[PDB]
Amino acid sequence: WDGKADGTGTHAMIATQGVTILENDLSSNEPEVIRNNLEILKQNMHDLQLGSTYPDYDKNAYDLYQDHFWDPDTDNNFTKDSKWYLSYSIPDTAESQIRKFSALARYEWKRGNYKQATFYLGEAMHYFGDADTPYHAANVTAVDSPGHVKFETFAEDRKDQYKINTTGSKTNDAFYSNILTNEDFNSWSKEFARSFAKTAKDLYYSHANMSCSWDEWDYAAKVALANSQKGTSGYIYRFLHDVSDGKDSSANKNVNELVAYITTGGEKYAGTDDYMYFGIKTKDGQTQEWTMDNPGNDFMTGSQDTYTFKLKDKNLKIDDIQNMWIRKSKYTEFGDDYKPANIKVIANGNVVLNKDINEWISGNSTYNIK
Ligand SMILES: [Zn+2]
Ligand SMILES: [Zn+2]
Ligand SMILES: [Zn+2]
Repeated sequence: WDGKADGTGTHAMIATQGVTILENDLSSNEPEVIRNNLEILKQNMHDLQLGSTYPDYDKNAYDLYQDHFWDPDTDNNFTKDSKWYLSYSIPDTAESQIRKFSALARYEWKRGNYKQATFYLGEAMHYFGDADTPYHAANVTAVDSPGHVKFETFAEDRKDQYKINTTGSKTNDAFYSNILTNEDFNSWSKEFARSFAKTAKDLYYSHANMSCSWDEWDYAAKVALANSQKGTSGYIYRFLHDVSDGKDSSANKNVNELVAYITTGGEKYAGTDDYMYFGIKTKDGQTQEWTMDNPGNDFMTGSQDTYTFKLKDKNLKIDDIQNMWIRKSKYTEFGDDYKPANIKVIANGNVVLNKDINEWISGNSTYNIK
């Protein structure tokens, strides 16, 4: 969907309607705590709005916005994971970004940083909105068809007519109560986003493409935007319960992958063009290392990049991972010095590590973070 850096546009409409919708739909018997947190969320509406549009303006490592797309039919066609996932980081999709920003929002909320947490939740909603945009779910880019920018411009100009203020259900109903059933956020999120994205993808094929009529476009925009609103409300509801209901999710959960959110310093030569690796060592002495590399330019000055690592061993628990590190490798005589500001590691929905660094890394060097 379209959005603007000042926090206005289709994306902000969706996020804003999301809190209005959740408020109308909240059942009268819902615990007081759920309403208190909703209220703090409303106080921070401006950040939710800024977050909901920001990813389209982030100077990142994605030259063609690949992470704003997601095909809901791939992420489980039951084709085995490529062997390269074991030595190289894997790129993000709109679905993986929802999990990433959600984990960052829950973490900041618990630490009491409401503005930053709300901003993060907004970015999570931005990616859900993308997962619910017909052209994004069908992977039809601006290069494949002029229908992409046209449909989005068309939806942007009529955004006010596409607003809704209820999902048609109250929190006591199935739509919302089914959101609390699965204790595991990541798996609930993936299938929740998937049903909405599959619906959006079908709308590309049935009503939104360049071979359809203006009335078909009207129906596609209406359903896709209403769906984007309903799903956003669903996420906010899940969020409020997660940050309110204090349950520790079990440290006995298998760790299939780790995600690192790395912030490079803003000093002049903080960025580097050398090879950068992320690695781990278990209690059992086994180690695994991956090259960090996204489609665009990684580790530039002041950037914030994400890297996903698939573990070779799928029966490990977070506690089995004894050490974690990043490592720089040069090809020239002295190489390119790197100064990371902060690194966060996420596992199964929780940020298990948050380390400020602000120290230079030189030559071929290994810097331990855990
Ligand atoms: Zn968008
Ligand atoms: Zn688009
Ligand atoms: Zn986007």
